[PDB]
Amino acid sequence: RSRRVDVMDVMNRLILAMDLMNRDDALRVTGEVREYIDTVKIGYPLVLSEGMDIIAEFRKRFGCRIIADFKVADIPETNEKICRATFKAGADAIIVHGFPGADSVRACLNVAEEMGREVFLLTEMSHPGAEMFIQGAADEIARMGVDLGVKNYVGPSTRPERLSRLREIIGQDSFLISPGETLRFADAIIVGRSIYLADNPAAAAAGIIESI
Amino acid sequence: RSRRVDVMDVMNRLILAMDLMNRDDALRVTGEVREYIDTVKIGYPLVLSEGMDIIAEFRKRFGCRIIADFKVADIPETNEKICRATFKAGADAIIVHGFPGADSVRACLNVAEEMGREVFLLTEMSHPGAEMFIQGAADEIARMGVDLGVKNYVGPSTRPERLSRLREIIGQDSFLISPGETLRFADAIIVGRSIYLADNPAAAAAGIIESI
Repeated sequence: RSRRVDVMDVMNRLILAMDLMNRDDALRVTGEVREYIDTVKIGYPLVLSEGMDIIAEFRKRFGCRIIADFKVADIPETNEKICRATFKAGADAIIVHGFPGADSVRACLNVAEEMGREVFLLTEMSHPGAEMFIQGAADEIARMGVDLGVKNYVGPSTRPERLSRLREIIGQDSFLISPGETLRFADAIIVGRSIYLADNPAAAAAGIIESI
Repeated sequence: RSRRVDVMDVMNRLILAMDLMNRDDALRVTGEVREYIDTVKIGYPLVLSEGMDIIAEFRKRFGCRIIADFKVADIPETNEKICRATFKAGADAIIVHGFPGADSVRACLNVAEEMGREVFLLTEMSHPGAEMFIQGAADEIARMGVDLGVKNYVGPSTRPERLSRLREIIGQDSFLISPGETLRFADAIIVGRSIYLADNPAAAAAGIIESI
């Protein structure tokens, strides 16, 4: 897929899921692979353990974009506050669940529009438990996002036919990232453990990129 | 929209954004779609890589109009020199930023008037970062252009309501081009990747035109 001008440009189409919970380790390993990526996804284990100031620290030390994987899933008023605090801390984007409904998603979109940031809608998950309720709601959640003008989506990380289906629903221009061919549908892939748990993180990242 | 006599006539209302950086590839692909367009937009990657002589080469080999997308954004005296060098190299028009203010725009208008060429004012951009400062200044930049007699404008490439708003500010006769319905407000559309990265550039261009 060619890059679209109106959505984020992710270097090498590779997003590092920096899931380590210790600040020293997270910054050290990210430093080891800084030449391979310019976009890093950070979640709650690291931020709750080390403080939200870690977001700005990554942006300054590496010049990277930060996507806050906070899977926002509260009522509208609370979602608004979570997004505002996250963007105030410097996050370029935030990942939000769609199962709590349209008004909960809209609350996040309102803050992102006000602050000049982005919202990613999580349309589906791939852990086994996702089959109970998430899988059956995925197409409807993706359509809800499209209907509200969402332009960034996070999709499944195990089944290709699921990607083409999500791509079909969201259209050819919206931005789609997928954890884990894939780049024929998704605009970027997210890789974590395969890189940060590797004996040689740099080698792991370089291997993945050359393959891309 | 009907054509206005006092502004440029773009064949098929389609401008090719020839963004390839290699002279051979740029000339080859443009040759493949020459029957579909008579106006080509060239930017700095190609010109810096191959030399400004490439502008006259396009005009002679294809008989096309060249719009230099140089997003001129310097002080008045320097803008004057950039425009003069660009027009001396044969460009029919040049694209200029409005954020540096009125005197910077006027400097470009003076050289275009002297040399019988045209200035396009870039009123807004559509990449995500444009939300930080460009989006909030767009209406004021467009009004500044109108106030100085600018007759050619480059607008957003993602939101229709933005086009009608720009069209409202600039009036019904000025020339408006838009990257990427749209032709109800803009006089011509600019297409790049969808054509030059296509497996069959000619097919891509013909498809876009028949749709127009």
